[PDB]
Amino acid sequence: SLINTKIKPFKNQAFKNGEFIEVTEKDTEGRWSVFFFYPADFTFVCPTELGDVADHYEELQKLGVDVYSVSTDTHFTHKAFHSSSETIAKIKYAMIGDPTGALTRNFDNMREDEGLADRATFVVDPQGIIQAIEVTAEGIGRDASDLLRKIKAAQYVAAHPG
Amino acid sequence: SLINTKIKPFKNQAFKNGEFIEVTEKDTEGRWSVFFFYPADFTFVCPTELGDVADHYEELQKLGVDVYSVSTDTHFTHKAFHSSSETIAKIKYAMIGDPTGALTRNFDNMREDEGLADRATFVVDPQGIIQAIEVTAEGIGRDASDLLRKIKAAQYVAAHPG
Amino acid sequence: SLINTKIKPFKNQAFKNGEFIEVTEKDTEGRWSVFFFYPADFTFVCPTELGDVADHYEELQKLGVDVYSVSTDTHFTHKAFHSSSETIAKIKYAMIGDPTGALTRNFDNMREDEGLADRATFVVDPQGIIQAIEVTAEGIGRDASDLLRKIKAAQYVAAHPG
Amino acid sequence: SLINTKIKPFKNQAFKNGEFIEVTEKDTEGRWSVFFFYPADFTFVCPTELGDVADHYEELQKLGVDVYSVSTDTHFTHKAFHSSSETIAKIKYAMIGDPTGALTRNFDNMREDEGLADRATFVVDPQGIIQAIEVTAEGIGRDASDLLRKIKAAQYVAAHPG
Amino acid sequence: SLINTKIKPFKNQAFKNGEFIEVTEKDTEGRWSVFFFYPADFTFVCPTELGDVADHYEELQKLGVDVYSVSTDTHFTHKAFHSSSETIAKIKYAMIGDPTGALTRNFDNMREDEGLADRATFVVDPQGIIQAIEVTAEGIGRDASDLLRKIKAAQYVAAHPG
Amino acid sequence: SLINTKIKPFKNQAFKNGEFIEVTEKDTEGRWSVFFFYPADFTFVCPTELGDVADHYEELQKLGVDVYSVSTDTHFTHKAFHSSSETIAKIKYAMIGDPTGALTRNFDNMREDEGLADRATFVVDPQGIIQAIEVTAEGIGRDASDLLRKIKAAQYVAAHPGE
Amino acid sequence: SLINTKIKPFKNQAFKNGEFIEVTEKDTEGRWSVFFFYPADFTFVCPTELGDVADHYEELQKLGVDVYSVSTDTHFTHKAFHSSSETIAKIKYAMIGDPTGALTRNFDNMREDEGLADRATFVVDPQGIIQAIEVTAEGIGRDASDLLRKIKAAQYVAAHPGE
Amino acid sequence: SLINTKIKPFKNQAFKNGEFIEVTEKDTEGRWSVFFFYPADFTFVCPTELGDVADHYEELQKLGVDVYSVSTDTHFTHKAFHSSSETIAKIKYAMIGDPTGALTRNFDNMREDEGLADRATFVVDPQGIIQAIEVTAEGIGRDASDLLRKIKAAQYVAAHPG
Amino acid sequence: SLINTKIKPFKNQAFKNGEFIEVTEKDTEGRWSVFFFYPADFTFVCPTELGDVADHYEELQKLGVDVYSVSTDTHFTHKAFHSSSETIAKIKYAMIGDPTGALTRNFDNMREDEGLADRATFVVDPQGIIQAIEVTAEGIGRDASDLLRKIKAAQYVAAHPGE
Amino acid sequence: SLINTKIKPFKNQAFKNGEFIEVTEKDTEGRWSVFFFYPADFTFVCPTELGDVADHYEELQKLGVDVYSVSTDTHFTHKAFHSSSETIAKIKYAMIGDPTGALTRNFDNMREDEGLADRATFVVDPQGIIQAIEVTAEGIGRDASDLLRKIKAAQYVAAHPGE
Ligand SMILES: [K+]
Ligand SMILES: [K+]
Ligand SMILES: [K+]
Ligand SMILES: [K+]
Ligand SMILES: [K+]
Ligand SMILES: [K+]
Ligand SMILES: [K+]
Ligand SMILES: [K+]
Repeated sequence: SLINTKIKPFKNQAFKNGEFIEVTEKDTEGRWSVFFFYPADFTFVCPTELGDVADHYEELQKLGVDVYSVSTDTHFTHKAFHSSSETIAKIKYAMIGDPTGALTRNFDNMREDEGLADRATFVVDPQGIIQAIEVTAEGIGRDASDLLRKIKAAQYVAAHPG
Repeated sequence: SLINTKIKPFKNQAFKNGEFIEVTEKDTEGRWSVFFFYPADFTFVCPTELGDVADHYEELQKLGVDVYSVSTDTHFTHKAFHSSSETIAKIKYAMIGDPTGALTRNFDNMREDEGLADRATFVVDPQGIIQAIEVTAEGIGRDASDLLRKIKAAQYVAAHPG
Repeated sequence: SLINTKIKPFKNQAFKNGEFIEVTEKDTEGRWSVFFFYPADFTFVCPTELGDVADHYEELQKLGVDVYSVSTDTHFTHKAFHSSSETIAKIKYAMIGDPTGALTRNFDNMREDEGLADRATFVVDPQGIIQAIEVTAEGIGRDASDLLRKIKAAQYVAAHPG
Repeated sequence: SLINTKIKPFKNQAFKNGEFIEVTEKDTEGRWSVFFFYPADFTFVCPTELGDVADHYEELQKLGVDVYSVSTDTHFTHKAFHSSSETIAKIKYAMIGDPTGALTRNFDNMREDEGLADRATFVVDPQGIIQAIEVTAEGIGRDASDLLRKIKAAQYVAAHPG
Repeated sequence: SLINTKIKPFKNQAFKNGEFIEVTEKDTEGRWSVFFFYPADFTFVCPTELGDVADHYEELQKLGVDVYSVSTDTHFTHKAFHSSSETIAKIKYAMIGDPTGALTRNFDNMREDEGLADRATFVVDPQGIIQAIEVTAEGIGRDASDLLRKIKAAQYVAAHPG
Repeated sequence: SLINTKIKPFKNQAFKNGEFIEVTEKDTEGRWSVFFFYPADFTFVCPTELGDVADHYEELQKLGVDVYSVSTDTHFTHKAFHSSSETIAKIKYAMIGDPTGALTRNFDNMREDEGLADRATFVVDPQGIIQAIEVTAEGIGRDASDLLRKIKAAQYVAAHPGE
Repeated sequence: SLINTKIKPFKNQAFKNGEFIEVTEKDTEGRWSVFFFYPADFTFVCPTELGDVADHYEELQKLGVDVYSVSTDTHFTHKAFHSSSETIAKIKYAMIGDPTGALTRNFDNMREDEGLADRATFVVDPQGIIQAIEVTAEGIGRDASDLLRKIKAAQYVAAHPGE
Repeated sequence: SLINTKIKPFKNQAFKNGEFIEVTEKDTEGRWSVFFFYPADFTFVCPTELGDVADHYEELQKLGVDVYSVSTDTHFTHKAFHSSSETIAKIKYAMIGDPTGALTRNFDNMREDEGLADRATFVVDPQGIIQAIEVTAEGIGRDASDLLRKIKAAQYVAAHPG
Repeated sequence: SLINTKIKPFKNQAFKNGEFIEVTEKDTEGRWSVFFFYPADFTFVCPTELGDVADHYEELQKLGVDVYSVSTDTHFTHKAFHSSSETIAKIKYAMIGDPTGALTRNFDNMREDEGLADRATFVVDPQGIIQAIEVTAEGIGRDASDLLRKIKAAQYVAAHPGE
Repeated sequence: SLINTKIKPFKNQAFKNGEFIEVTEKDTEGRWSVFFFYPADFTFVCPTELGDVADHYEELQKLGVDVYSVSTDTHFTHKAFHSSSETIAKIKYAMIGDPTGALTRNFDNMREDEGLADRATFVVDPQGIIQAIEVTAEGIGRDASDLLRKIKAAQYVAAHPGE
């Protein structure tokens, strides 16, 4: 698995709070990052997973943990989605667009048959190291509370080596 | 270029008139087909390049021509789009979603560095042989008026050789 | 990721209830199997992870779920470990020894520079399709309760498609 | 396709207004250039596709656009041709001879099985970046009228971005 | 050299006495053939060489010897040339067009830099065997009388082996 | 065979008298080393081979010989075994853990289909040259005394060239 | 190592009891064989090893063990060697000549820079499986007694799986 | 063909006027050289070709033209042949022996299945550029007079470009 | 060396007593053949080697031995040489022309930088097996008598195995 | 063939006059050398060839020619062979042992399926250039007289270019 590997550089357009920004691997340096991949915007799956994460975003920011949602949709497309479903509107974190699929493949998370990302979550430490990975098949939901638990523990071991 | 080639096989999801269908190379069928590629849904140029084609779509069945718009967004993404712009609401032809980019690359029409299709239009005759090609950079619109041009008598030469 | 792939073949020896047995992919066919990897036996990191899973074993067996713990240690070491830690003594599921590291490499779960497996968990359905993956660096525990959640969830989707 | 690429270097002989010159990629110059490809000289469709372009040539310097017709015949062959058809006599732009087919293949525009160029027209801006492409099978003529189309404001977007 | 090798198959369009025909390698079977390559039609070199051959064409036909002029020009192009210079008008033999260069390269006679054939003459016997080759640089003329001399001698040895 | 070759570099974790150590080829320079391989800790075979070596360890240390027992188990596993067993508690020499098999593989001594080392012993001189190799299938024990003999000889020839 | 492997096929000439014979792998089947390699005949770096083995030879023989000495010399050289030394003269088991080095390479026991075999001993059971290997540098003698031991041990385990 | 290429390097022994000498490409530099290949010495085909060339030797020397006959025979055989046939005795030019066939293979003039040179003639200018090639099957003689014609012709063009 | 190998197939043109013949390996089957190589015809070295062979040819033909002289010249050239020379006019055996060098190259006997054969002689038995090879630099003549001796021996051993 | 080539470098052990020595290519420089290969010592397919060469040895010696016999046996085997046969006992030139077969392969003179050298003789001039080669199958003896002849002939041509 990619556990304990360094994420590789990337440059994508993303959507974060009414504006279009650019995220690259430098921006993740010095920070804790959570990459939340999902297959696609505007799908009939209830977006609860992206929103569930939104709910913990204030505590995540408080812990110095940044968040990035990712789909092979364009960033233009994330916006429409953010401003259309009330649940999706709770997102204040960056919503990265990866239409080239480059980011998704960097994390070896592509459903190569469908051109969409698998439902995977990655926890990356300040050094660019992947410290926790979770991937699930369509229908198996990710509970943001457990992600958070891993994250505090992850942060802890960096600080208390034993 | 692909002028005069037989189109290659494909299976993409698409949206047509309220709910979702499949398109394959055979659905093109013994008909004249128009593949109208465009970069992406929801961007800010309002694209009724697409809408003009829609306006002229009724007249496009004319001849037994199907019109297929194509972008690297998903079909989920195209509908959401048919519902946001009234100008886009005008579309009665198939909006094909090509998330894997395979359809786009079949027509050698991918902006590989962006993961989006280029502004290219293709005219395909009933045995699937491409009879006309037009490609432009963004900002240079395509007129359906004589996109309609001239399918022509492409018609004719094909039914009155020379 | 290995998501949605069918697991590969293996034949390994294991300690399960006081006895040495052999395990193969065939023993998993038709059942839900959970493959729980860990670095090594007799280490000083507490097997709270393994015992927690054992506590829920009564419960995994109800859903028709098999549990296989895996380390690059021998089944012999597993027999020994099962007799020294009271937390480990509780294990009623199979402890697979993968001294050749082949089973571990099957799930691409090897730390090659150490010769030990990563803290990885896999949920495999009766058709041998991996439906869930969870991997963590040491110090970042895997929550057994949450594991159970995913499995029940995995089971629904499987009996009630979308 | 070649949409948006930098043209590759070339040196071909050509005919212009009574006697023979050289064209290289640099003669394109900080100007808008039009490469008008056609199959061959002296065939029997009378081609004033070429002549229309000639008719509209005066207006084509307009903007500082050069017009270059291209076929796999030699420059010797193009002149003989300027002298046989009064309609062809109308041409004041460069008729490039491309016997080696290198110019044609630079624009990926060769009918490899015939050794003739396809009916393709290309618009190149002053730094040599292709901004527009149109290709058709024989029998489907190209209208200079809006070949002139729209060079456009290709002009504009380039001098008024977006 | 290609002396004593069998010519390889080909299919070109050619011009012979007011009409457009097709020549292939089958047509040369059972006959003596002379392939007279030249660089290009409508050049400022005096076409005396093609015409000089015309002068001996009646005797060549009388001896069962066919003739083929060849250039990378199209056959359309040979016509214009045949009906424009009084010297070129003497040709009653086929004037093959090889715009793909395939024939010329079959005889390894291409000026690869210029896309034109070298000034070479080939004598091919009824079995497809090359029996006499002559190639010269621009400006060195081929005297048809000597070609004829070689040809009778060539025909003779086939008949009188010694 | 590997006879008369220089041992290759290695870095392994090990157990030696209650503590974890690192062992590398550099740790062998200038000394006589015995690399004592065995399949695995905690198996059902009685460990007389390891123990027999321990019995002669004192005497080997006088001759300036280091002993490294080696299996593909981890050092963690050696810790456990060293406490749990009878005879192994007698072990005061280094127990090297080779989970990656590189040490074992260095000596061409891996049972690849098993992921375990063969029952093999090697005598290595101060320059890292292997002077004696002994390998046997299970049930055929290695005699520590014969090992010592060979070692004495190895040291002799080495200190008195050409006889 | 070649431990626990089946010997590869061979066809060699040999000196046996005043006579020249052919030996092949088919000739080892069903028997316990000891392949005793040595550098060369007529060295006189001590030929104690060949002679020592000769002394334990019928004890080896009616444990049902055959002994084959092997060097890269010819069988011709072996009879000659057998006729000059009272110690070598004592050898009554087969002395295989391996001029091509094929047997030696079979047991991967060749010193390539010298063109001679190493001081290696191999024990092969009736199934052609190598159960024991002993290799030493020149000067480090091989103990016949320890060989005998190993062979008996090998035979036991082989007839009594689980002790 | 080898037309217009610079000849390759060679060092061969030869018979020239009663003496054995060595010949290299350097001995040709700055001169017009004619390389006359033939199958073999002492054959029964009459060297009328060689003697005819000798008759014109007086004359080749006037134009500053060197003559080198070449066969895969040795210079030794050439000495012998020069003394047996009165027609051959006339040879005052160099008879190069190419026993290794390398010189012959340089001009790609070898009949590989026979180990002999083809009846080939080459005209090389002072800069080492081959300006004329004539090759024939046996029985088809090369005309020396015609050779001379080409050489004079070759010389003009060289002193009066186009 | 090519000693004890089967000659490879060949087809060459040749001169033999005024006529042109083809010679192939098939023409050698069942006979003893001597392939006598030399650099070239018409050179400045006196041809005693070819002539010496001719002198013994009669006698070789009684022993059932065929002689093929070989150079990379053509058969045409051999014709010439056979008439022009002294001693070569004495030649009644086949003079093979090898302009392509395949025969010469068959016997590994080509001076590649010269395009000529080395002064080499080969004795080949009825089964196409080379039994004797002799090669010398210029100035060191090959003695036909010694050739005969060798041939007699070759025939002997061949008709009376194992002495 | 290797005719007219320079010998490749070598370092071998040998038996010489009751003593063991080293011979290398540097030891042939400036002298005429005869490399006399033979299958093996102690065969007794006739050792006439080695003895015959010994008889012509000082005639060879004060033409300034050195003689080196070569077999794939060891030098050890050669002294032994030199002590048993009155005919071999007569050899006073160096007997090179080539256990590795390197010298033999240098002269491309090895019988690979047997591990022994062929009956080949080579003449090397002071510049290390092979001027003469003679190879024969077993049973076809090599004539010492003809060797001597060739050597004198070789030396002449070498000192008198053009005769
Ligand atoms: K996409
Ligand atoms: K292990
Ligand atoms: K052309
Ligand atoms: K010591
Ligand atoms: K040997
Ligand atoms: K030749
Ligand atoms: K006979
Ligand atoms: K030997």
